[PDB]
Amino acid sequence: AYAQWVIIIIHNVGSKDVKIKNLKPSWGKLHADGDKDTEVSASKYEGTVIKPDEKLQINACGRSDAAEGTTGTFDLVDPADGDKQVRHFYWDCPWGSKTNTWTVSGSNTKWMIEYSGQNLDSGALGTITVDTLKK
Repeated sequence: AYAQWVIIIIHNVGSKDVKIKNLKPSWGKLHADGDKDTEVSASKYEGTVIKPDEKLQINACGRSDAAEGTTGTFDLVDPADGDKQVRHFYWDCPWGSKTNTWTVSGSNTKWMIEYSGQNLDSGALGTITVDTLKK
């Protein structure tokens, strides 16, 4: 259902380019900003280079009237280091469960990734701002 939703805002707060790769929704769909009725494909964002002080916004929700939510993964990669993984992200805003998941993993010490705005308890995962900085 549309009630299972997340908005991911990736803001490059550093001075070096970051890139999005392997954007893979596994449940639900991606949609246009402020418009859940307009499906957008992952290819719209796949490989986008986020330059210093730019943002990239991804909107994901459960399919219309479906007893299923939104789940997926993506990577942030370093385009200046042969697309070396920066961090791996996993999101889940499931239908008929009070627990959402937002997991960030990885081991690239040249980067600092901060996130906030998530809601793990009941209803939507919310609007998550992910700030990226290459140290």
